[PDB]
Amino acid sequence: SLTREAYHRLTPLPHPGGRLFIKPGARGYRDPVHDLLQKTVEPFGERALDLNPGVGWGSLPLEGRMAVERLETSRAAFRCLTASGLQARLALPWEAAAGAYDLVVLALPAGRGTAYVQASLVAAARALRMGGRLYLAGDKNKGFERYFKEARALLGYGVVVRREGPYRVALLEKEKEAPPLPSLWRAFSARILGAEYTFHHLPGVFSAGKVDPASLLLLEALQERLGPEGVRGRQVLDLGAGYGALTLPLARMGAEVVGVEDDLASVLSLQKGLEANALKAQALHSDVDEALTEEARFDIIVTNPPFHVGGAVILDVAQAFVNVAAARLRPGGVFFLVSNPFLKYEPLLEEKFGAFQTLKVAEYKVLFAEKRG
Ligand SMILES: Nc1ncnc2c1ncn2[C@@H]1O[C@H](CSCC[C@H](N)C(=O)O)[C@@H](O)[C@H]1O
Repeated sequence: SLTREAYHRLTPLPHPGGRLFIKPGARGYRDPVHDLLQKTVEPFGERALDLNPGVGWGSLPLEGRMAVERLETSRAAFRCLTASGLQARLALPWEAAAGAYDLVVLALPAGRGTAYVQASLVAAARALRMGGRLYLAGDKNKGFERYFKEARALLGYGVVVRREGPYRVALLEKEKEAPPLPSLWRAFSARILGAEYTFHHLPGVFSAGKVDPASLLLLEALQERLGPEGVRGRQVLDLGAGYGALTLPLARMGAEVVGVEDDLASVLSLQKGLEANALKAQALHSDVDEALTEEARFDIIVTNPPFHVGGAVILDVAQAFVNVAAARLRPGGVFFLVSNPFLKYEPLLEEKFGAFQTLKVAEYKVLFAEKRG
């Protein structure tokens, strides 16, 4: 459906008094949680901090009325904030300065998992000065109640200030000293293709604590098709690199790998993973191929695209992955993609490459395609 032009296109949408840029892959718009926040938040003090900005809809009401800092981890969303002219920093929630804010706005990043959420909760508690306030928004169907009560335990006072369907916004006040940030880094050893690796990652990464079965299947298929030395000295693009499940092995195999990842936490995870294993590769914080030059081309492109649990529809970002792969590959170059059995990638590859091959069919399927000039 979406073309590369359309995926990377930044579209400004109107709202009373201004405009806000949104784009495919950027969270925040058409989101009930952020929408309820926008209708609830009001100025308090002089310094505010948004720990889950997205396109900036939730804390927009504070814009122009008090100093507002936005810590964004999504490159896609960051592009939007930048285009909208909204003060924002490429940073993790827990990188927020302690005791420097009067107000904190936080739409619960439930989709990121409990670890990421709790880290954000403590970050908010630490960022606030004693007496500071926190606007916490969420979905009761997505743990709002649990996190709200945990937030209350961390700060003290806290009550719901707005309701709409299962969506909620609570306002809490820091009455007690915040605890230290919990340990954020995790590490686990894994063997891939007969080699040992030690992966390091922060909260919220895909397949935390273990190498994903699908990722392993892709590498197995790749080695069978190209051989153990098949990627040596070759330029490889890893779409959605994560903490490096595919990136590290390929780099160790001698390839010159470029990993593009939209999530900041995942990017830092990849960087430390490479360092810890004495491997070198480009860990780019990028919305698909946004960070690349117009001329950049590759010999091999691999990917374990994002997907919705239990869904049979390919995500826009995933579709973009395929479009970019086809456009970024040099004639004769090869594309490797792994996905659950419920995603209709075949007709997509057929369209973009003209033909494809199924290398493996198990719990997951590994598809292959060669770029024709
Ligand atoms: N717009 C985007 N641009 C780049 N990467 C993205 C993206 N949207 C999602 N991703 C990342 O794509 C990865 C898909 S999950 C797989 C991760 C890793 N390749 C592995 O095999 O373990 C995740 O890291 C997800 O955060």
